[PDB]
Amino acid sequence: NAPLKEQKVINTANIKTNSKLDLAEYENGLINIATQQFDTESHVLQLNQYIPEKLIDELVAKVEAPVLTNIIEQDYFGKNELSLSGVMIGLAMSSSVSNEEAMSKGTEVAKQLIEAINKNDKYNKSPITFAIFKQESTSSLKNGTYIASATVQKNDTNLGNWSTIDEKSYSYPSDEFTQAHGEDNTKINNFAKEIKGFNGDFIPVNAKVSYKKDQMDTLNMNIVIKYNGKTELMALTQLAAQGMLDKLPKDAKVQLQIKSESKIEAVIIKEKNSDKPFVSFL
Amino acid sequence: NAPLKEQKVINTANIKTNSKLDLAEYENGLINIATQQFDTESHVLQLNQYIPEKLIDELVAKVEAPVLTNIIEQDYFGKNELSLSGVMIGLAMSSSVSNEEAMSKGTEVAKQLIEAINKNDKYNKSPITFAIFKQESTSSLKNGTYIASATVQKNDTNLGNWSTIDEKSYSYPSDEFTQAHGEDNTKINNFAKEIKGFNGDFIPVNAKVSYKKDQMDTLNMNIVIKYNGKTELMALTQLAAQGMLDKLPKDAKVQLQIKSESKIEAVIIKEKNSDKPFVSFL
Repeated sequence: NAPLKEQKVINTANIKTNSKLDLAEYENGLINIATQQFDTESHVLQLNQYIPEKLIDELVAKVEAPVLTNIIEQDYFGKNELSLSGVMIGLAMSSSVSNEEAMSKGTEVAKQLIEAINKNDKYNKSPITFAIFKQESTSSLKNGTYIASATVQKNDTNLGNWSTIDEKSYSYPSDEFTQAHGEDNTKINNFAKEIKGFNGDFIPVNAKVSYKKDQMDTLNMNIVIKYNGKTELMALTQLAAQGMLDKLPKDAKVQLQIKSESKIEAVIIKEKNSDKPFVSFL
Repeated sequence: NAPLKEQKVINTANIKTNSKLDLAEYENGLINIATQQFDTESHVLQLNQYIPEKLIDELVAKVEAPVLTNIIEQDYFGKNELSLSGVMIGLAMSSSVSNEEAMSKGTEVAKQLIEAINKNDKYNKSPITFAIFKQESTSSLKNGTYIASATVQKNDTNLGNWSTIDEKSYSYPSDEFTQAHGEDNTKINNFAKEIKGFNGDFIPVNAKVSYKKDQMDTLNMNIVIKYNGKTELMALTQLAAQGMLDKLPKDAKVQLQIKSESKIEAVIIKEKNSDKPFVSFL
């Protein structure tokens, strides 16, 4: 008999709201926020130590018309000898609500958790950081993402301001991006040179490129071309798909929308770590 | 209006059977099987082109006591000009059944899909490969995994033998492993040297190491030590956790069970691509 997974996810609220779990993003994004807040280097990570299961059930699974769809708890222990340093809580917010309604629900939910985490006598009054995971819906190609964090100070109970997720973003091409991340800019330039094959004619590529902890996180590219049927557009999606694998960091989320005549005609997606990109047509 | 995700996952059968989705593994594992079967290099990947949604609903969501919990369809197009080369179908099998009951259900389900995929006139009679994703349950630390594949030949309908997933496995330490993967063996040796810090005394590490397409896939390690309380075991989990990050490939699943006195006392897990490992105690 081996110790059990102490962090379980509910699927009910996701069904009711047609929201993707996106577990990888929901877990990992929260780990990233932790490393922002302190030098996580040393700490040992444990899951779900202080919030009662019945309470999570209460707040997630027993609501007829839910907005909150999950709660995950990440507890970090560091040092005179290993004890608790901070708690991170990922609150999953449904695809149907706005970012503001997500924040509103966020405040409500967090007050209740602060209250409960403090009644647990094992808890050493460490800072608590709530982060909002804004979910995308089951028919959307985009992944859910973290949109705000708020923290409670050590030995306190009042929740801080909702704060932006540390993320620097860039436009491509831009002088700013080029000086900030030359070698990556060169990679995208190389990418663009691959699709040029679709008779040597240059094809302008536009992009938003965001970074978390200085490495490329997500790369959203757009191209606008003239529609010559599906056959042509297929050949182009293969040239582009391959070029994402050959030229772009595998640990980044890459998206390419192919537009024409005020329409998105195809989208290529290589998710955070995906062995191979997939194509969807309009 | 952007094209939609055409591959949606059901959560109902997973609820009923207390089974983890493990979406990353379920998708990516199937991509890996594809690359085994052909030089996927060129091909363009599209999702869910031939199986009707209503049929998936029928086979997954309408069964009172399900064994099959999802069906995903991956369609590969390659070349005189881009058309279909092969279909890959991942069948999700519940945590409660045995591998044999999974295969049994597998055969049943596949016959029905072969029948349906052939009625779709757009389908060019390409080979179809069914693979079984054997799910772990919601309270298990292990990830679901692919356990068998069976293929239907081009222009045919009869299902082939269930076949092992191409995966070479090794024991550590062993002479075999050392000659097959020296540099990786050195990495594990380095890992072991890190936990030696827990006063310079050697600690034997045992492992199973599996590979898919020649790179380390999963690394299951065991150590058996003497129990000196939780405080000591914590310090050791931090030394080990850090050592997984410092010394072991991030694109591998790493697990370390710490045993003592015929008991698994703690388990450290760094999932396929995890920013940081987590610890569970008995």
